[PDB]
Amino acid sequence: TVIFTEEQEALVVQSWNVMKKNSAELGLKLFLKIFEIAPTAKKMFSNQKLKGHAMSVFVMTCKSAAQLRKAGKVTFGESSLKHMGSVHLKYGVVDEHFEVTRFALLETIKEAVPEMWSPEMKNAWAEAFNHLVAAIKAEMQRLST
Ligand code: HEM
Repeated sequence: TVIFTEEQEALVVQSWNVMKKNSAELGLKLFLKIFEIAPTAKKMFSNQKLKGHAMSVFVMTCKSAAQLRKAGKVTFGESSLKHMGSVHLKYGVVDEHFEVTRFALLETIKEAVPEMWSPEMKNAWAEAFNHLVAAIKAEMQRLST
């Protein structure tokens, strides 16, 4: 497991509560940053699907932070992990795409809540994001065999 503190969860929960006021705009900013860095990713999404996908990234990472605090591990149901993993595989999503998305997510948060930004805030989001991404792949691995 990992030790993910009440303070770390509160950073994620509290910044998301502030950013939620502008969730549609923030979702667009996230994808604008992703597509600025790696425009080739735009082809995967050839917009209401972009809106839903950005919201999934934010809300699913938030829920991963809550599960890390509560359980030391990500506890998403297997059908949800299996869906994300199969869809990502189908579309050719590889590690670099997750890495660019993480980078863009953290930049987006930093600009959305400059008054809360700090190394601790960055690391709390990043840890929750990384554990969700790893959890999808561990579920896809349980099914590769
Ligand atoms: C932790 C990070 C991510 C989470 C939580 C996440 C979540 C999701 C979910 C819930 C879906 C299903 C949408 C549906 O069934 O309609 C989905 C689909 C998809 N994801 Fe992700 N995703 C992540 C990362 C990525 C990344 C890094 C890429 C590529 C840069 C990507 C590209 C796609 C595409 C192309 C689809 C299918 C089209 C769409 O639903 O818009 N995803 N993702």
